[PDB]
Amino acid sequence: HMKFGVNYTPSHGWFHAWLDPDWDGIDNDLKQISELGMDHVRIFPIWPYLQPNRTWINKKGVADVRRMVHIAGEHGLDAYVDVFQGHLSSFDFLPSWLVTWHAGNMFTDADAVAAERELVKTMTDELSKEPAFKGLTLGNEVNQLSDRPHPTKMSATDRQIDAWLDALLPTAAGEGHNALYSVNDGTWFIDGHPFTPVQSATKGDMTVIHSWVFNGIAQGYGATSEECSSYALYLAELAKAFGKDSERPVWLQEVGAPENVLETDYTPEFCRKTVERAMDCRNLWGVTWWCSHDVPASMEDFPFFEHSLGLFDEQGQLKPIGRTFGELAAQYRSALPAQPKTVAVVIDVDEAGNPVNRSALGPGGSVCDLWMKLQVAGQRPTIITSQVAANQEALAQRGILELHADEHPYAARYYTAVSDPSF
Amino acid sequence: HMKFGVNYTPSHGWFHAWLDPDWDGIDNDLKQISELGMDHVRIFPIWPYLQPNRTWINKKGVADVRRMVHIAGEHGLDAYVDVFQGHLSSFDFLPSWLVTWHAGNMFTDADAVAAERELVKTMTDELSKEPAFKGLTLGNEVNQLSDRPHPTKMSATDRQIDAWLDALLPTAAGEGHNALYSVNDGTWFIDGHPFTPVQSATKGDMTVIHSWVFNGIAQGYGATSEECSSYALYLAELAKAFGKDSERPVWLQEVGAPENVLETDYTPEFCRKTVERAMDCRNLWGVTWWCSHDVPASMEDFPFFEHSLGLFDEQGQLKPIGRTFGELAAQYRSALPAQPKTVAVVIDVDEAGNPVNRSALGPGGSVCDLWMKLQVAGQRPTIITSQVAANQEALAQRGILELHADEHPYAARYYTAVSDPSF
Ligand SMILES: CC(=O)N[C@@H]1[C@@H](O)[C@H](O)[C@@H](CO)O[C@H]1O
Ligand SMILES: CC(=O)N[C@@H]1[C@@H](O)[C@H](O)[C@@H](CO)O[C@H]1O
Repeated sequence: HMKFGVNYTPSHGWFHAWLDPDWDGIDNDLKQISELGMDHVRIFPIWPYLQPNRTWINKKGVADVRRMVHIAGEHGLDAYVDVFQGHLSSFDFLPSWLVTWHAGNMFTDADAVAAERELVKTMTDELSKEPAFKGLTLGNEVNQLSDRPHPTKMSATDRQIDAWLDALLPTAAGEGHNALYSVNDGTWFIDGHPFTPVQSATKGDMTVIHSWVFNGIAQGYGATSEECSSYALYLAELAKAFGKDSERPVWLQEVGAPENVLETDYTPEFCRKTVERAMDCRNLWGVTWWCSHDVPASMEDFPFFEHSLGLFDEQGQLKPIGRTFGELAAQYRSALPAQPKTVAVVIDVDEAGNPVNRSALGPGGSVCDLWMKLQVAGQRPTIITSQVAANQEALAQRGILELHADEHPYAARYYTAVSDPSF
Repeated sequence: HMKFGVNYTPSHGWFHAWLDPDWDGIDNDLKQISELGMDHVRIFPIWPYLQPNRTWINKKGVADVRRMVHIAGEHGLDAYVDVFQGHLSSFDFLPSWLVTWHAGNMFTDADAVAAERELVKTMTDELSKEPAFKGLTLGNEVNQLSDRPHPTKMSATDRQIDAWLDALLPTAAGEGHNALYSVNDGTWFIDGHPFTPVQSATKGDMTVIHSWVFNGIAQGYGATSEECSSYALYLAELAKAFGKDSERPVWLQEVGAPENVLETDYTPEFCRKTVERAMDCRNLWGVTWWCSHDVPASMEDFPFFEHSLGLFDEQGQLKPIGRTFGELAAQYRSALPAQPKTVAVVIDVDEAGNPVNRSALGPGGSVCDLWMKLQVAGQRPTIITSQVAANQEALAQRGILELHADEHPYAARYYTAVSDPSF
């Protein structure tokens, strides 16, 4: 069982729909998604609408989110909910009790962390009453608020982020759903970044990744290149290598076909090739495409390509990429899991299990180049850490037979941690 | 006719009521206010709820502001509406298209000023449909964002603020209502500040002031002192000193009895003394107390005294200060205007009419001290600029007979531009 779903962008209003929900349109949105053969949706409430003061939660807003989940279920979809937005498509929505005169750190100020826990437990309790509610992700790429190049960064060490995760994630746990968090790919490509690969592959229930080829992959290897279409698979192999549990699932929680680096006509093939190659990771649990519906052209200041990331267009009509993704779901949702891999790329790690050189793993880095060279060569390479490579019974338990080390490392030549040159 | 009203703080939910309005309790709120003898309310929508995207306005939010205006009208109240909140009681509510990765200047970016005009036009066209709609203020203390000590300031020259006010106020105009803006007292007391005394007494329909004795007046002069009780009179006399039109109305649009500097059982006396001296200003058009209802105790991070600024308690019960203000309205709403004033303090002004030394105007500066000495000695001083003072024709026209200049000037020894030490 391989899951196929979409990140749900309301067709009428986007995430501004929460201010005045058109429930007939939301219902129609999810009926279309379900008829495409999807089995789940990811849902994005707005934090400052849920919690506009630190000690006052908007109860109509919480019931709004529950209703969206319920309508989803009515159409046979599972629903996954992100809480701390927070960051969406280059916009930050932040509570006024955390900015300007009330500027604070959502990761390190105990007051904030206490209000965050209260909102998550409120969300979790009320949503668990819905059967369609299948998981809680703490927020969307919450790590982007924690380091450069964020212009109003809320700094923290990796040990403080450790405690932040340990404080929030139990509050989201519960019978019948997953507890998760999500990060952008700075977690693996940026040295000194306080969100770390070990956290991503040990805390919460699955290893969660977002695959975006506008981060240098497409510009550096080539939009139509095989490296470019192999990249979601590389991110999945990379992210799972840093867990103690070799079988921990990976959620390809975001993948899209960004038209600032791909040409429009190529996005259906990019979709088919990217998803086909991604399923060659036996740890892959699900694929969630970004996104269900185009962003209304009447809303400005988005980087232009965000308006056309939908599987459905501005009129709500199914696009070629949507037909492709729906055909993928019908072809692979019952496929057997990929065969194990016997060739491995070895990444050196500190005592804690985190990469000694994170810059080498990004687009155009020595590790990424090495994995791609083997992948294009047909070797089906997997990825392990130096702690595993040193242990012969650990190697034999995984069936590894051929090791490739990064002998002459260099930093990622292609990487850029920002979605549009304007930031 | 002297107008008596309140800044309306919804008893249930404060301005988070917009996210989930209890319309019955809002009707009860405005019924109380009407029964107390008030003839108008001032109301505060939230900017990022009205305009979450630069080119996308939330029609339901606009409709709810209309519904609020309409409900005030049902109880014989006139309704004045601020648009750009913006700033409310130490919190900033800012659109996500002006912050972090979309950090902009709301005074100088043509795109932002165009979106601002479109919101004003929309609000004006729609609220104009209610007869109870009598005036539009661009926003509450919009100057606070333009200069130190704001941690994320959108800076500007006074010329650009001329341009900003001029680009916005025509759009707010219309038969049957006023067009205004509002500032905090830094406009008169901070040197270099780009919102100026000349703007305040020339642009829009009346000179708008907010009178808060926690700015140093109470601490420096004494909470119970003749000085402190006379401060709102000082601010009305001072603000109109800088206009071309000696008859231009002054609206005392905010005055509260802050319990961080006043004793609780003193606030009714302070209210009586403040209003009785305020109406000694011929130009005074109305007195709008801050505020109607207590800030719910369950909401945190307010400066503590802000919680008890209501005329009614949280449970909706009239407080002693409220009883007092209601009788002040009965007492004065029909009184003959104040007698003219023959004794004047002269302020030296530059070529355009703004004060050469603004720091001398604040609590405990030389000009404030000089005006207070004459006010306390029973000499009822008014205030003029050096340009009027050097013109025997202008002086005769005002009927001024005796002039008092600032011989040895000095900066305001008491002034603090924030409402809580924590800022
Ligand atoms: C300000 C900015 O660039 N934000 C983008 C965000 O929109 C996107 O979701 C993410 C991809 O994982 O990359 C970030 O850099
Ligand atoms: C940061 C801060 O304290 N801002 C306050 C504001 O809340 C208040 O409305 C105003 C009164 O004039 O005084 C400002 O200094």
